[PDB]
Amino acid sequence: NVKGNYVQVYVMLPLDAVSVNNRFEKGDELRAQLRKLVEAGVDGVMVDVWWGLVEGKGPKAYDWSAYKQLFELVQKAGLKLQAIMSFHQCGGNVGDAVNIPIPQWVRDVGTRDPDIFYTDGHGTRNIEYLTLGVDNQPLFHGRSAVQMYADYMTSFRENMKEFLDAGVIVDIEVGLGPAGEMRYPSYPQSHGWSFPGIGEFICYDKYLQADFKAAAAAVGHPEWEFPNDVGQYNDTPERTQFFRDNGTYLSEKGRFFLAWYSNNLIKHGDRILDEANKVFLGYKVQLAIKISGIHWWYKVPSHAAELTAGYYNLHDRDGYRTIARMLKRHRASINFTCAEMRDSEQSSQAMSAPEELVQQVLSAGWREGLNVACENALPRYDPTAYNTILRNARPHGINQSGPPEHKLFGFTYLRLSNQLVEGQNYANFKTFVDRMHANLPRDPYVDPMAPLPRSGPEISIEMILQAAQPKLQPFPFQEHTDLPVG
Ligand SMILES: C[C@H]1O[C@H](O[C@H]2[C@H](O)[C@@H](O)[C@@H](O[C@H]3[C@H](O)[C@@H](O)[C@H](O)O[C@@H]3CO)O[C@@H]2CO)[C@H](O)[C@@H](O)[C@@H]1N[C@H]1C=C(CO)[C@@H](O)[C@H](O)[C@H]1O
Repeated sequence: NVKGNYVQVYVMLPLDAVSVNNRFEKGDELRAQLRKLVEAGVDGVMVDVWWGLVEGKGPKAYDWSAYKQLFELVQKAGLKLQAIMSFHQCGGNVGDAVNIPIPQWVRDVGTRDPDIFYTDGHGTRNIEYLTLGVDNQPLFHGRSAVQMYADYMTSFRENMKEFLDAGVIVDIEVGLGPAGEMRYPSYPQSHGWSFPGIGEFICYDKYLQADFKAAAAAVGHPEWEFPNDVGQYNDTPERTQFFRDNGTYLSEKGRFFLAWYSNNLIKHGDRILDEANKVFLGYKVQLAIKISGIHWWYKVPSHAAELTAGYYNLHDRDGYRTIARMLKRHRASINFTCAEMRDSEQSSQAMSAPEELVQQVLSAGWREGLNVACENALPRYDPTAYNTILRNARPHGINQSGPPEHKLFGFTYLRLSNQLVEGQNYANFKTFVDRMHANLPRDPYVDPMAPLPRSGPEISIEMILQAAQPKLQPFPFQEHTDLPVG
């Protein structure tokens, strides 16, 4: 009896599932594509629910018409649905086809207060998301950013109640930064960064500067400032005194700054998840966050790119198990990425270890008792990619007589297109879904959700940080799946 081995597979819809004009205009094409996904046994789909589309008119002027039409189509296809609360810009990089900013009336606040945006040491404003520094600042016609997020989720719940009650919507992923990820915009690809640069610390908005000054004063160092030996976006670690081997990241001041920077991200997630949990209390849904997969520089001591993204991860400090501990009271899950990547596929100069990073994040989640899901980072259609995902989905392989010791709660494939559902690409994908399901048919009843309970007691940052050390080895992962595509 191998049923406990089944891993659900979701497919991300196109970024244009709803048009840039907040109209549902590609229903027939989507219906035809969904027939191919149903033919393949897919459990469900996932979609960005764009803040800039729905609350684009003005404050509280929510227009759910297009999303309700999409959700009805998905329901009528017999598929489940994962919904992302997408509080960020879609696109805006060179060559991006689908471009959806956050609401214009929100951005208008930035004309008199440009510090609503994450800002780098050059002064450059990132306009994709509101700084965590304004989470609780009532700058937006009397509302704070957290209040806008809570109010959007409340309207979503009210409008989409029928889909919740029908068991269509099964997961709410709460966007927490650029690209919906709980991170800083430290690698701005169309604006001065190229892979595999170390990135930069994006903490120069006036709200975050004042927060650092207060934190530094509370520990008797009012004179401390952000590190000034950190180089720039496209440096490598040895170009800098901060990130080099034996560099100033190790110093008392460096540790204080890196803790402050990464803790603020953790506090940002905790406060927004608390509000999301209040909204969805009693509904049979999973709440999730998305952690970005910063695999470059993972092999060097400073983990420089993780540091600048906000993940304070070192040989002897688990910067993901802290995040996981924060999620525990919410019963929130981690949605990770890079599940398709092998280390051998990465360039040598990137000092990149996606396999080890995946193992670390999955192991951290599992040690805190969380559900963990994953995505692929980059487009892949080939058997090797599917077999790498399969390894990560069941790291110990098939248990012949019950549930395995560890397994992903789900996998979401990025992303549906016409190219996926034809030819050899489609053949490879269908076989992948079979293998993820342990060669069983689709189970519409799998992984039922209890009504969401209220978050447990708020725990302090000090309590969260107990998870950082000692750093533990990951659980053992097989080198290759025992159930390959063939
Ligand atoms: C930002 C991004 O940087 C790196 O990705 C590289 C690829 O390694 C490189 O091969 C090339 O990718 C192209 C790909 O090969 C091709 O098949 C596809 O059709 O087009 C791709 C784009 O040109 O270029 C990219 C970009 O330099 C890393 O290897 C990626 O892991 C990395 N992704 C980031 C970004 C985000 C968004 O916040 C996270 O979701 C993700 O986890 C993170 O790793």
